[PDB]
Amino acid sequence: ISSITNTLNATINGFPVNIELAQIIHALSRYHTPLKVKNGWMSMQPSFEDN
Amino acid sequence: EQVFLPPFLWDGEQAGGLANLTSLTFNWVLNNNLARIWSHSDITNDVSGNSTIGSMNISFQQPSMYLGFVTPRLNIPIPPRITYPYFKLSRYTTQFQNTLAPNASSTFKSNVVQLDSIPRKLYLFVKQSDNVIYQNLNNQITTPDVFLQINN
Amino acid sequence: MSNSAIPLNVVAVQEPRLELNNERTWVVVKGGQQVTYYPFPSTSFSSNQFNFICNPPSAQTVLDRLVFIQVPYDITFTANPSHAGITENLLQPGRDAFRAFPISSITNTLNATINGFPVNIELAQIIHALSRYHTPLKVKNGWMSMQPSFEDNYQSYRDADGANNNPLGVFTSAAGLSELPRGSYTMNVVTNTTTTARITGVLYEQVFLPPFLWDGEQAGGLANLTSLTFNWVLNNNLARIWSHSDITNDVSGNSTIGSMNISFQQPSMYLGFVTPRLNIPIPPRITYPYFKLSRYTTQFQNTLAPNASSTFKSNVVQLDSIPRKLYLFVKQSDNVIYQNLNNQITTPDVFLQINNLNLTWNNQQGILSGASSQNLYDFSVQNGYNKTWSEFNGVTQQFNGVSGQPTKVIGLEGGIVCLELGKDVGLRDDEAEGVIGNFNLQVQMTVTNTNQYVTVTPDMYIVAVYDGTLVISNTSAMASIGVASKEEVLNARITHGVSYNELQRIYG
Amino acid sequence: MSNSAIPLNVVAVQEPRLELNNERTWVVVKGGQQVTYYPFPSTSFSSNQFNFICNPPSAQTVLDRLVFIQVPYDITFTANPSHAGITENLLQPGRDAFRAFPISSITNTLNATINGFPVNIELAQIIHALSRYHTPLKVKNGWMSMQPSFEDNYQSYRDADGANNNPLGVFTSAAGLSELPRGSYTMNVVTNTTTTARITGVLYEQVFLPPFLWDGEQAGGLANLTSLTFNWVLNNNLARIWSHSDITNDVSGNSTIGSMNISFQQPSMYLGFVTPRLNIPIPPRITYPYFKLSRYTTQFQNTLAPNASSTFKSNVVQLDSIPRKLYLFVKQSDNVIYQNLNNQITTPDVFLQINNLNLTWNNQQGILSGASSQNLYDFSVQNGYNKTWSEFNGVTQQFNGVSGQPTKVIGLEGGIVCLELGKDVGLRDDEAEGVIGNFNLQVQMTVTNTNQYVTVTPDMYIVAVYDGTLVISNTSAMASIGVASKEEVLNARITHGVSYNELQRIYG
Amino acid sequence: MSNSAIPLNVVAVQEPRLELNNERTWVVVKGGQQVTYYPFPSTSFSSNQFNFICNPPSAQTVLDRLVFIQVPYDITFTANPSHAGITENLLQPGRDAFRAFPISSITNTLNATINGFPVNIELAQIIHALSRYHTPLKVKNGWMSMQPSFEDNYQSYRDADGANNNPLGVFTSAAGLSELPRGSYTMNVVTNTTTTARITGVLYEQVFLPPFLWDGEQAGGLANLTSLTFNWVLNNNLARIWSHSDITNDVSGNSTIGSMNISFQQPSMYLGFVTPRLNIPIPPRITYPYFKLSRYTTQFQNTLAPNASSTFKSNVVQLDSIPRKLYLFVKQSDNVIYQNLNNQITTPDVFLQINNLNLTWNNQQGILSGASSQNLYDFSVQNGYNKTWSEFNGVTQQFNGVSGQPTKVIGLEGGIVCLELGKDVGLRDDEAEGVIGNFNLQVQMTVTNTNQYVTVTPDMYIVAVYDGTLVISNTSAMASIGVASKEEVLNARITHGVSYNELQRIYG
Amino acid sequence: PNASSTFKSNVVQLDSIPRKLYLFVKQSDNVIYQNLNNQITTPDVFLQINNLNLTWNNQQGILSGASSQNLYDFSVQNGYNKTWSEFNGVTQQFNGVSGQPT
Repeated sequence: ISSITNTLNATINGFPVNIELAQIIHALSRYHTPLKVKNGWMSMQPSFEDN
Repeated sequence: EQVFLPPFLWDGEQAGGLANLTSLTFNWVLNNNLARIWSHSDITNDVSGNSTIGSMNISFQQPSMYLGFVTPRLNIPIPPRITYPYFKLSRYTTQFQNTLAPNASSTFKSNVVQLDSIPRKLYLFVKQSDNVIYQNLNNQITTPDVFLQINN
Repeated sequence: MSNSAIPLNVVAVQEPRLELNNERTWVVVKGGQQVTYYPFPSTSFSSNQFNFICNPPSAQTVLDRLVFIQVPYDITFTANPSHAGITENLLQPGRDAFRAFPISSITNTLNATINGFPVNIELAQIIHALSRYHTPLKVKNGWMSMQPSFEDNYQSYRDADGANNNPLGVFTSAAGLSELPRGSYTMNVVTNTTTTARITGVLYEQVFLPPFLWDGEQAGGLANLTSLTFNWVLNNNLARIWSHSDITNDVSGNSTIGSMNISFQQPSMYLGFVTPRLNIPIPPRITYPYFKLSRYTTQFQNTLAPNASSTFKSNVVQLDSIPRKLYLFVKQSDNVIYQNLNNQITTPDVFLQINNLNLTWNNQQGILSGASSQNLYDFSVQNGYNKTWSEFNGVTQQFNGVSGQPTKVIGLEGGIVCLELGKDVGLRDDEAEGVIGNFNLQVQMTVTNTNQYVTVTPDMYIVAVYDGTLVISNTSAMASIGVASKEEVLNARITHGVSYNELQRIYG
Repeated sequence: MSNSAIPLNVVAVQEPRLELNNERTWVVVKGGQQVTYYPFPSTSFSSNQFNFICNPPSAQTVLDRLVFIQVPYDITFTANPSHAGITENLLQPGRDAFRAFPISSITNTLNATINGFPVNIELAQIIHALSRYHTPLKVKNGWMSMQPSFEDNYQSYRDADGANNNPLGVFTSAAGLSELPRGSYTMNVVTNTTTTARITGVLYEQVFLPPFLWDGEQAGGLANLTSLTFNWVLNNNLARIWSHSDITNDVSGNSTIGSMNISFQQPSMYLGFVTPRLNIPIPPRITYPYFKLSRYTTQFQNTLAPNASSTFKSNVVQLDSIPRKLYLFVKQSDNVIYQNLNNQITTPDVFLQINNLNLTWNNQQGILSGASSQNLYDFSVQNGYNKTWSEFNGVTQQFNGVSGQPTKVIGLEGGIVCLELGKDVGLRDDEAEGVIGNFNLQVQMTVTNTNQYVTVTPDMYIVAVYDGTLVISNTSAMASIGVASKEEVLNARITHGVSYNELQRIYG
Repeated sequence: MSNSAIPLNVVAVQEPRLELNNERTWVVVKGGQQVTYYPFPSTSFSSNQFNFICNPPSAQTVLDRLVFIQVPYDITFTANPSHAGITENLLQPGRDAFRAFPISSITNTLNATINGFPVNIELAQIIHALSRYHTPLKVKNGWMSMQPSFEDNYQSYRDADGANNNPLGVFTSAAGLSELPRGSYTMNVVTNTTTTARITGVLYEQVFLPPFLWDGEQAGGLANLTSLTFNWVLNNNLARIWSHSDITNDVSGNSTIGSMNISFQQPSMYLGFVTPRLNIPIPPRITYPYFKLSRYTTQFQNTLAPNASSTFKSNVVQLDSIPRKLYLFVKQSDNVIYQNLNNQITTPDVFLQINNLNLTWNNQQGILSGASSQNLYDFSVQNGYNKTWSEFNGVTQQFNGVSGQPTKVIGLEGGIVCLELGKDVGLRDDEAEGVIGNFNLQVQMTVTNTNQYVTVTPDMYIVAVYDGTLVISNTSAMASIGVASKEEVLNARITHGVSYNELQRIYG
Repeated sequence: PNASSTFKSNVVQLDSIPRKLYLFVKQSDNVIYQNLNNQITTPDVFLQINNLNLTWNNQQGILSGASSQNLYDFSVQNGYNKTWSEFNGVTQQFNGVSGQPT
C-alpha cells in the first residue's frame, strides 16, 4: 500500500504533520528491524525485502 | 498496512500515547499509476521483448481505520499540558547523467543544500531513476526496488 | 420626491463635466524603499521532485504575493515503427503544441510551508476546471500569459484543423488582443527532420496555491516570515506535458509520435521582498485570508457510446465545514487514458455535457432537480464562468454544401457548473461559509457524451473550497477553519456599508 | 502639499503590497434557504401567441428577476420553381442562419403583468436598437449567450461571404475568446438535400422589458406578489426568424429557398423563487426602480440610392415628462421589407449612416446644430455604444488587385445615436430627469444611404425611455413617472458622496 | 469571529438577490443649461505647420477636456522607375494602409497654451510607447477608435502576410468584436492604376495632452479661462504617414511605390462648452492635476543583426523632481529610416526585446538588477501593459511540414518596461512622487535584436513624467511642481479611507 | 560553440567575512571524468566573463555596473600576472590566401 502512496498527511489537534511515504520506505525499511521485529508488527503486510 | 510517520510508531517497544486530544484526521493520496502494487518476474517474459500481463486494473473499497482509546483511572490524574518527542523527515533527490552500463563506474556531486539544524541522521544512496521504469505496466511490475553499490 | 407611494429621499449629483467644486486633496503615495528580487536556484531538483529553500534576508521585510518558477527544459521525439512513413517530419505547423498549462498539469502536488506550518494544493487535477472559472479577457492577457494558456475547446483535436479558434495554432491566425493559440509559444527547434525532432526552451509556471495569488489583484504581502520553502513532486508519467493531434496518425490506431524523452535543467523560484521604511512601523502580528481547496472523485466502470445517455449516483462524502463554494464536472477517466503513450498526448482534457444535475446536501435531498439544463449555466455565470452557453451546451452542427454528403456534428466541450454554497444551495439559518462542522454531500447527476469518435469511460469530480483565516506571528503559524461560531453567525447585525459585489472580488 | 497656490490638504496612502495594517472584518454572507426552480408549461400556446398564467408559490417568497423562456420548434423549406437551379443542397455551409435574436425578433409585442398591474414593451423594433447599446464583451459572453447573439455588421449578406467576421458562419472559423457568429447554434438537421430541407431543435430566449433584467448584474428580486403572467403575442409573418444570403439566388433575384413554414410545440417559462431565512424579515411593501419604453415613428414616401444624400423632419410630438434617455435613427422601412417572402428573408438590420442631426427640445431650437458626426458618435460612445467609429457611419473602401479592376466599396450599417437628456441636450433650470411634463420635441436629421445594391425607402424612429419608481405591494402595484416635484428638484442639495459613474451602472 | 488569536469583528452581508431592504433614495442628476459644439477652422495653416486660436465664449463657461481636430487631405503616389516588372496595381488589397496613429506620428510637437501660459508635449517619438500603455478592450474601442488604431505587432511587415490579425488588412478578415486592422478606415480612391494612385478623405485625431484627456473616464472640465490657442508643427519628411510591405517589392531591387506626395486643406479643432445652470455657482479660482512629459534620448552608431545582444548605456541625466513614473525602451534609431522613401514607408514601429535591465538612481546601481527579464514584464503589467507575455519578449518559432524545409522564425516586437517610482524603485525616506529638488539617474541595459531581415541600428529613450498642480484662475495660470514639501511628506497622515487601486484611474 | 547565457548559485551562508574570494566558471568536472580519451585531452581553462554581478549579504547589485575589463583592473592589482589578452581570451589570426576564411 505505501509503495504506491504519494504522501500521507495527518493532522493532530489542528496542526499538520506530514511524511513522503513513496520514496522513504524502502530505504527506511532496512533499518533497523532485528529478526524478532520483522516477525513482530511488520508481519501484517508482506515484508521480504528484494535482495 | 501501518500508518508510519511520527509520533505514531511501528516498532518493538510501546510508549506513552497522545492525550489530551480534541481532533485527528488522516488524509492519504496515492500516486497515479497503481501498477506498482503488483510485482513480476521477467523469466516468463517473451524471448523477443514483450510481457504476458499488459494491462491491469486495480480497485479499492471503503477502507476502515483501527485505533484504541484507553481512558485512565479517576484516582491517578494526568497532566493538563504534556510533551512528546517528534521527528520530522525530509527528502532531496538529484538526478545525474549519463547512465552507466552494464557494470561500470562514475562520480556524482550535489549542489549545496542548506538546512536549519543538525539532523539526527542522514541516509544516502543511489537508486535506479524513476523517470525511466514508469513506462509500461510491464516495466513497473517487473523491476525490483534495490539500490546501486556505493564504492566510496 | 415625495408623492411616490412612500416618500423617498432626495439627493443631487452633478453631471461629469461640472462638479468643478468639491474638496480636492493632493495625495503622496509612499512605499518603503528597496523593493528587490532574488532568485533561488532549486537545491535537489530532479525529474521526480523540485525543491527550493529560501530565507528572507531579515524580519521587517514583507514578501510580495506573486511568486513563480522558471524551468528551462529539453524534449526529444522519435518516429514509432512502423505504420510509417510517416512523411514528412513528426512536427507539423497545425498539429502540436504545449498543453495548457504545461508545468502545473504535470505536477502531482505542490507542497509549500510558511514559517513552519505546511500548506498544500493537489495541483494536477484541480487546475483545469479552476482555470475557466475566474478571470476575464482582461486578466487572461495579464499574468496568466506566461505559460501556454489558450484552454481547449474542441472535444478531439482531430477535427479542430484548421480554424481561427483551433488551440494548437501558430501566432499567425489569432485576432489582435485575443488569447493567441498554444503553438504561439517560443522554443527553438534545434532539429526537425523526418524520424527525429528535438526542441529546447524556457517556460514559466506560476505557483498557484493560496495565499499566493495568480489573479491580477495584489494586496498585502505576508510579512513577517523567518523561513519559507517550496516543493513539488511530479507525476511520474511526464509525457502528458506535450499536446499533440490525431489527424496525422491514421487508420491503424498506431501513432506517428511514440515515444519521447523530457529532461529538465536546474530551475529557480523568483520571489521578491519589499522592506518598509523606518517612518511607518508594521504590527508584530497579522492575519491573512486563506482558502484550503480539496478534491473528491468517484470513478465508474460502465461505458457509454458516442451520443448516448445515462445516470451516475455520486458516492457519499462527509465535510468539515460548509465550503465557500463547490464545483462539479464529469471528465474523461484517466485510469484508462494513462495506459499507452499515444493515448495521453492526443486526448484533450475537456468535459461532458451535463443534462440534469440533482444533488443532496445536509440530509434533505433533491436540490435543483427541477432546474433547466441551461439554468445550471445561469446561476454559475453568476460566478464568472466566462464561456458562452453555446460552448457550455455543448455541441455543434455544421451542414455541408455539395451533393449529397451528410452534415458533421462536432462535440465542443462540457459544462462545469459551480454553485456557491450560500447562493444556490441555501443553508438553514445559523450557517455560513466559515462555520464548522460535519455535514454531508452526494451529487446524483445525469450526463451525455458528445464526442463522436471515442467511447468515454466516465468519472466525477467535486472541488470544494473552505474559508479560513491564517495568522502569522513570528515565530508561529496558526491556521483555522471555523472562525465564526453558532451564536456568532446568527444575530450578527447586517451592514449596508458594503458592498456585495466587493465580496466576489476577493477571490480564493 | 501647502506651498501650492492655495494650500491643499495632505494625505498619504500605502502601496498595494505594503498595505499591511488596517481593520480586518470576517464578513459572513447570508442568503435565505431554499433556492428552487420551476418549469411552467403553457397550455394555450399556438401559432399566434404564447400565454403563461403562473403564480408565485406564496407571498413572502422573493421572485428572482432574470426570467426566460425556451421553445422547441420545427421548420421545413422547399425549393423555388423556377430558378436555373440548383446545386446541390438547399441549406448551405455558411450562407444561412437564424436572425439574432430569433424569438424576440418575431414577437410583435410582449406583455407581462406583475401583480395585476400591466407592463409592456414592443419587442420587434425596440430590440435591435436597444441591444447594441450596453454590452461590453464581458456581458456579451454572459447570459445573452443563450439565444443567437451576433448583430449584423454588413449592409448586405451578399458581400460578407466568406469573411472572418461573417455574421452567419460556422463555429469553427471564429477567433478564440470572442463572439461566435450565428452559425454556431446547435440544432438537429433531419435533411438538407437539394430541393428540400427540414431542421428542428430547442432554442432559448430571454424576457426583456424591466424590471426583468437582460443585462447580467443582479440586484434585489421583486417580491412579495400574488400572481404573474406573460403573453408573447408574435407578428403574423414568422418566416422572418430565418436569415439567408443573397449570393446563391441568380439572374433577377430568384431566391432558391422560397418557400418555408414553421411550427411550435409546448413552450415553457422558467423562474426561481428563493425564500428568505426566518430571523431577518422582509418588509410589507417596498419600492423598486422601474422604466418604460415607447417609440414614435414617421414614414416617408421618397427613396434615395445607391448612396445619395437627403434630409428628413421628425414630426412634432409631446411627452408626459422629460425622459431619461433617447435613441434616434433611420432604419429601413417596415411598410416594405414585408411583402414578398425572399426579400423579407434577406434584408439585414443595419441603419443608414447619420451625417448631421439637429434637434428641437421644447422651445429650444438647434439644440445641437453645429456638431460634427464624430461629435455625435463620441457622446453616444460615452453613454456605452460599444462599436468602433469605423463601424458607426460605416463605409469601408477595399483596394482591388489585378489590372484593371475597380475598387469595391462595402456598406457597414449606420449609427444609432443617443442623448442622455440631462447631460447632452441641456435642460432648463428647476427641471430634472424625473419631472412632468408636456414638453415639446421634434427632430430633423440628415441621413445618407450607404448600401450598395438596394434602394432603401427610409423610416425614422425615436425611442423614449422614462424613469420612475414603482411600489410593489401586497396586493396592488402603484407606479409613477416623475416622482420628484418641480420644487424638490430645485434646491435639492448636492452630494459628493456618490459618483456619477455609479448611475451609469444601474440601468441596462 | 473571535475564534482566532485576535478576535476579529463581524458583519453580515445580504446576498445579492435578497439585497432589499435598505433605505433607497431617488437621485436627481443636474447638468448645465446649455451644451454646445463648434468647429474652429485653423486661423492660419500651411504645408509644414498649422495652428488654431479659439477663445472661450466667456469666463463662466466650462469646457470639455476631450478635444480633437479633423484634417482633410490628398495623397498621390507615383510609380518608381525602374524596379523590374510592376504587374498588379499600385495599391494592394492587404498590403498597405495608414500607419497608426496617422497624423500623430507626423506631428513634431503639439503645443497648446492655457490662459496665457504654455504647456507642451513633444508628440512624434513619444506617442508610440505611450499608446501601448493604458488601453484595454473597452477603451481601445471607444474614443480611441477614431484614428486608425491597431498598433503594429509584427517586427517586420513582409512575413506578416497574410494572417487574420495582419496589422494592415481589410475590414473583412477581422474577428467579430475586436480591434480592427488599419486598412478598414475609409479613404475613397479617385484612381488606382499601376503607374499612379490618388486617394482623398477626412481623418480625425485627438489632442493627446494634460489636462486634455484621451481616455473615456470623464473628469471635470476647464473653467474659467479666457484665452486658448493650439499650435502644431509637422516633423519634416511626412511620407511617413503611410505604411507598406516588402512582399510586393522585388528581388535585390527597389520598392514600386517611391515616390509619393501629400497635401492638406484647412483642418478644424472641435471644442465643447457647457454653461452651468443658475442654481449652482462655479468657484472663483480652481485647481487641476497637471502632468508634463519629457524625453531623454541616446544614439550609439554601432549595429547588430539579426540576433546577437550587447549592452548600451544611457548618458546620465538629471531631473528636477522625482517624476511620478518613467518608461524605458530601445527601438529602431531615428537618424536612419528617415532617408529614402522605401525606408520611410515600409519599416514598422517596434521594440527590440529587453533581456535584462539594470538601472541606477541617485546614485546607487543597481536597482532592479537581479530580476529575470520575465520579472520586468509582470511588474509592468501591474501598471497596465495589456499585451500577452509572448508579444512582449520578442520572437516566436514556427515549424512547417515537408522535408526538408528550414523552420521559420518570426520576430514580433519587444516590450517597454515601465516602473512607477514609489511602486517599484523605492525612494529613501521622505521623498515622494511630488518632492523637489535634485536627482540624476542613468539606466543601462542589454537588449537582443529580434527580427531576421535587416540590421537594426538602435537607440534608447527614457520618458519621465512629472506630476503637479495647476491653478487656472481669472486671470492667470500659476503652475506648480514640487507641491509636497519634503519635511511635510515625512509626517503626513495615513488614510485607509481611499484605496490605492483607485488612484490608478487618474492616469495622465 | 559560442553562445552567451546566465547562471546563479544557491545562496550559501558564511560564518565570517573571508579575507579573499575567487569566482570562476570552469568547464564542468562531471563531463570530463567519463572515458579515457576525454580525461587526458582536455586542458583546464576558463570561460570568458562578459559581466559579473554579485550580492553581499542581503545586499544586491554589487559590481554590476563595472565593465568586465574593469574586473581585470582591480584583480591584477590583487596580483593576476597574466596579460589582459588572455583574460577574456579569444584572438584572431587572418590567413593570406584567396578562397580562405580567417
